Amino acid sequence: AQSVPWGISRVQAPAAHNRGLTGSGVKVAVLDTGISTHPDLNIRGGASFVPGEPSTQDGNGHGTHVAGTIAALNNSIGVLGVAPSAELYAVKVLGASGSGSVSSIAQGLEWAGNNGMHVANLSLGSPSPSATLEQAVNSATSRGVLVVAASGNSGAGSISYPARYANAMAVGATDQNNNRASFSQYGAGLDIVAPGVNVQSTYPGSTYASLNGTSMATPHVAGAAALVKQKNPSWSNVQIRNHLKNTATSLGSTNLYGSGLVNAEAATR
Ligand SMILES: [Ca+2]
Ligand code: NA
Repeated sequence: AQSVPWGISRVQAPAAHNRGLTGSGVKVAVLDTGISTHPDLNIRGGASFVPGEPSTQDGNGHGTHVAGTIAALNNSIGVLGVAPSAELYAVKVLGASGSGSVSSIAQGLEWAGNNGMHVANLSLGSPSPSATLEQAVNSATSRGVLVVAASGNSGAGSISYPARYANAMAVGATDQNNNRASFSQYGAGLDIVAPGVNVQSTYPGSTYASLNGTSMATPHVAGAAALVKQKNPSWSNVQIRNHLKNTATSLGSTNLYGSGLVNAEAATR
């Protein structure tokens, strides 16, 4: 049996699916620990920028989980993504421990731009700024990619990098009461929030697992962007980003929530 995780319902993805919107034709790069082959995922391509590791398979689990929130297949098993027909690309920029570097993340962003990705999901952070990182975000954006990045899990009133850079759409996490999760970073640069507590998704070894984090919120927004892109194929990254914000459900102050809770039904009306 297929289960619909609470966050998928909370962002109203099933209503978009009922209008025939699934993310078909939209290329979504997952810049993460990899993506493992799984009966509830389709992986269309990718590249690894982790030294010594040619495989894009997931050595950790995190990237497979993120990928399933974006695009777990709509069938009779497992879970269900926001954009279950999105074309997933596994862009491995984080090693098995979850660590990365500015250079691996930047290389993945440049790859996403050069390979015509429409959305790049960055469920990752760096605590300190990096001009190589901001420049890579800007490069991908200039080529047409919508970069979507996690605000971070430190609980602080500033957000992580690259989410803090203007051309990354920064995503915080909400709980089942539609409150900001206590760990979800907020402040200057935050754009939007999405479910990030007790999020069930795909995991390696043909399993499923439940995780908490802004890394889980981010793919709800990446998936919603793919639904908007399928409906509006001529729209740019910016147009999609601002439509998601303009159709979000306000949750209160923009400092804490950005524009509020992403709403895939409102965004595809
Ligand atoms: Ca499924
Ligand atoms: Na930003």
